Amino acid sequence: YFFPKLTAVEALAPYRLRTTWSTGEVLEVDVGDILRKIPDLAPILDPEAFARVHIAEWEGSVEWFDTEFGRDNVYAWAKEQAGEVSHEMFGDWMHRNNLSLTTAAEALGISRRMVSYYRTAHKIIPRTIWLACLGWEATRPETKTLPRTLP
Amino acid sequence: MNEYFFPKLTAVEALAPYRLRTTWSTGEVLEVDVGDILRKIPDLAPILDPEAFARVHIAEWEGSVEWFDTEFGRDNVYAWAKEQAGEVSHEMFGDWMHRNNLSLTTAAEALGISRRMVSYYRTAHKIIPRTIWLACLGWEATRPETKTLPRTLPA
Repeated sequence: YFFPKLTAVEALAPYRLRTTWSTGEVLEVDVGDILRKIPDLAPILDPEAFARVHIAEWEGSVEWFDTEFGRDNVYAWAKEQAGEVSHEMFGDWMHRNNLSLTTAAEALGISRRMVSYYRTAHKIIPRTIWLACLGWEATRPETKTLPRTLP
Repeated sequence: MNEYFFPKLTAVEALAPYRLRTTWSTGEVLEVDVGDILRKIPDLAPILDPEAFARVHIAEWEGSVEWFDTEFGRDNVYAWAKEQAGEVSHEMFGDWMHRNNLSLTTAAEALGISRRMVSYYRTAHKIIPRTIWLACLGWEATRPETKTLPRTLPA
C-alpha cells in the first residue's frame, strides 16, 4: 500500500504539475518525459488537454482521460525530482535483495514498523537510511560483525 | 482514440487564388490549393472573391485557417498540403487504421513496426515513407489471419 492521499492537482506550464497531499506536502513534478515516452499518452501533450488534469474519483489517481498515473508513482517522481529518496527506491532495494519486512529490519538495524513506514511512504526516508541501504549492499554477505572498511 | 496533431500552424499567406503558403513548427513551408474545397461548400462561396480570399489568417485562439469563421482545421490543411505534393498524409494513415478498426497495438503488429512509430505517423510527428503506405495497402489486400504472409495477392 501507499499512505499519502492526493488532495489537489493543478497543471502548471507544460508539463509540470503541482500536487498537494494529505501529509500537508505540496510537491511539484515534471511529467513531460513520461508523456513523450508512452505513445498512448500523446493526446495529453496538447497544452489544452494537459491543462485538463484532475484527480480521478475511484482510484485517487492523476487523470486527464482515464487514470493515467497512480498517485504512488506520481509521489515517488516528485520526491526523486526533488533530490530525495522515494518509497519506490526503498521498495526496489527490498525486492532486489529479496527482503521481507523482518529481514529488511535486521539488515538496517531498525524496527519492522519503520521499514513498513518507509516502504509505504508513511514516513519520509532520511538520507541516513538510504546510505545504510547502500552500505548494507556494499558489505554482503553477512559476516559475524560489520567491517571496519569497504571490501 | 483521442487525437493529437503534432505540427503547429505558425503562418498562413494567401498567394494567387486559390493557393496558400503555410508555415509550421516543424520548419516546413508548404503550399496548398483550397479552390476545389471552397467551390464544393456553398457556405464558403464569399471566400471565392479574390479580395475576400486575400484576408486569410490564423483564427484567434482556435488556430484554424480562417477568412470569416474557422473554415479549415489546421490538421486537415496540413494533410491536403501533403496529399497535393503526392506524399502520404497522417489522415490517409489514420483512415487506414479507422476503416480496419486498428489500435496502436494491432497497427504495429499489422505493419511490423513499433507502436511508437505508428503513433508518430498517426499524429504527423514523423513524415510517412512511401514504403509504409504501400505496406498499409498490402496488409489490407491480404489481411493475414496468421502471422505468415502469402507469396501473392488473393484472386
